[PDB]
Amino acid sequence: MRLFDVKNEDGDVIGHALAMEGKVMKPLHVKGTIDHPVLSKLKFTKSSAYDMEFAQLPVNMRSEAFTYTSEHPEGFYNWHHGAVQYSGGRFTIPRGVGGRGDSGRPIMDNSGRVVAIVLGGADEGTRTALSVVTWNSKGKTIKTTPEGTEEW
Repeated sequence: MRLFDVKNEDGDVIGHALAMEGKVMKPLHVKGTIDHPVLSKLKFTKSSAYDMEFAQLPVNMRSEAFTYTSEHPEGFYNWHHGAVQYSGGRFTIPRGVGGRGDSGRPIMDNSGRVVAIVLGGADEGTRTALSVVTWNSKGKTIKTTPEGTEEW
């Protein structure tokens, strides 16, 4: 398992945490408990500048973890709800698809590698532009956020 639910007290899924490159990562804005006995007990380092927090995965979950890539050429990508378009510096999905609870979900290329983590989105034009976290070829973290983004 490399994707885990983040839940509130009533067991409602409010976001997601993911296992990637030796770390468990989740949007900082999602205040809930990761639905896993070990992951919910780890010490997380916060990074409010990129709306995220992480902890080191136990060595045994490392094999199960997602791989990340800075390679995100223009085109179409994959995510839980279908296709995600990457065009003109923007990841977009159809209107009426994403919403609260989808933060923490990865966007993946066809090889299954993660190219971005969803934080929220904003309706722009006839579609919805996504606020996301990525890392460039230099390993630099980048949070890209459309104006009037709603946290998911």
